[PDB]
Amino acid sequence: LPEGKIMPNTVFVGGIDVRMDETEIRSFFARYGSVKEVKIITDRTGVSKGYGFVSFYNDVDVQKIVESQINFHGKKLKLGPAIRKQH
RNA sequence: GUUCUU
Ligand SMILES: [Zn+2]
Repeated sequence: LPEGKIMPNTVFVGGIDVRMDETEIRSFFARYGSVKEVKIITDRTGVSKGYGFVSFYNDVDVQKIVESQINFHGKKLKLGPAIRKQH
């Protein structure tokens, strides 16, 4: 039974490859607004889970952003609305 | 492939 809340003004970014970095994602997403955070999710040992979230200070149309074809280092980012489920 | 993280 579907869970979580849709986070406003935030985009899920999956398919983040080890050859990529936060800075190029940050710089790209500035085309849509003032980026608040590029937050890559890691495990407890600091190992990337290969996805993260880009949030904005301004209102963005997430539906439109997730249509974008954004490639880095030979790989296409996998975009979606950001959903937050329940140290 | 949906977030502990001022
Ligand atoms: Zn903590």
